[PDB]
Amino acid sequence: MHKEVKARYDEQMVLKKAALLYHFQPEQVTFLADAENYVYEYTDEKGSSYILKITHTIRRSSTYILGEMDWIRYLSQHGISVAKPVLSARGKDVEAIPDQAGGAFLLRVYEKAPGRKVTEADWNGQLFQALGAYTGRMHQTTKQYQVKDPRYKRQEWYEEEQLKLETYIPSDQTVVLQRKDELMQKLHQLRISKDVYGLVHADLHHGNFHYHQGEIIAFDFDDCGYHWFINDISILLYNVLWYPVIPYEDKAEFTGEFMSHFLKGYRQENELDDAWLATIPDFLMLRHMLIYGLLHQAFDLRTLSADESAMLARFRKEIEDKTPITPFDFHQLT
Ligand SMILES: Nc1ncnc2c1ncn2[C@@H]1O[C@H](COP(=O)(O)OP(=O)(O)NP(=O)(O)O)[C@@H](O)[C@H]1O
Ligand SMILES: CC(C)C[C@H](NC(=O)[C@@H](O)[C@@H](O)[C@@H](N)CC(N)=O)[C@@H]1Cc2cccc(O)c2C(=O)O1
Ligand SMILES: [Ca+2]
Ligand SMILES: [Ca+2]
Repeated sequence: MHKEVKARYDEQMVLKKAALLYHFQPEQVTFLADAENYVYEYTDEKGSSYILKITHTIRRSSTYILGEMDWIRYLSQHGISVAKPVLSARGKDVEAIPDQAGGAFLLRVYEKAPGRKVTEADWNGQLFQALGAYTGRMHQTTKQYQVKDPRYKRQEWYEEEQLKLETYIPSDQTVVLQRKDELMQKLHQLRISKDVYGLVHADLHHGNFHYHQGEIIAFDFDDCGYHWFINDISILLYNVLWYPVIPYEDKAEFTGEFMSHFLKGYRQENELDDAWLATIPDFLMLRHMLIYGLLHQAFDLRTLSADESAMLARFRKEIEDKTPITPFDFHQLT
């Protein structure tokens, strides 16, 4: 996490309190991750599995998180399989533990999604179609969602802190910053309506869902916010192109294969006008820019490996040159 949060975190005290709030024994806790949030797995008395995610008010308010929890509950009540929030013993979706410094650690729990992450055996057109139908149902459902408290309102796409590349990258990279500013201006020219824009997951990839008996169960809604539906799609495409489970021989051909199957599924559940498909390259480029910033947080600029330096140089050059993320001509899908 943030170093201040790490400095304030008394892990034993927090897990002791969490054990009381969520009715589990300390001995049944497994540490999973600490890079972004603190994430743990546990089992309760009856043997069911749960995921405990801990953040802090320095990163996000309780009410912002409650907006995610409210939306996930709405999706679940409309027949979408998601890792559902679990109320604490006090009937709360988010539990705050004061840190004695004016802030609070924010605890929340979800059901552990059944199954596990996709494997080589799963990486095929059937998966891609299932992802399309899952995403399509999410988009069709979200159209009717209304925020119940103004404090719970999730961000608009352009409010994303990680798009503020000037915060993350060297200030002499004026061309990269020009490219980002210009692309943002172009995306702001797109029309917004209920049928094309809404609250979406915004971090879809195969690290953020399980596959169980041929069905998708998503989790990690922590970046959910208001986007064009085609950006939710584009983010998933970016991610399958970046870390494919099986290497592809030809990036353009794979893009076409993924998209053909995905869209076949998507059409089962939602109606998206073909004109949006042409915007995918622009949204892929925006994601590429966001990742470039992230790599600067990820890497120590003062002790870079040769591979890290090469990756940063590649992203920079691609952004400056406007090299498309994929060579695929999206007009082929029409
Ligand atoms: N509801 C869930 N069901 C099953 N496994 C989960 C669930 N939530 C999280 N996990 C697992 O725990 C890991 C970390 O959780 P995640 O919510 O992705 O953490 P994060 O702190 O947001 N880090 P990041 O992966 O950078 O988004 C995931 O990659 C899964 O392996
Ligand atoms: C450390 C980070 C660069 C890792 C990256 N994650 C992302 O690119 C996104 O989660 C972020 O870009 C996103 N959280 C940014 C945001 N603020 O919405 C990667 C993306 C990814 C793609 C395909 C499969 C995966 O398992 C993953 C994965 O787990 O994470
Ligand atoms: Ca994740
Ligand atoms: Ca996350």
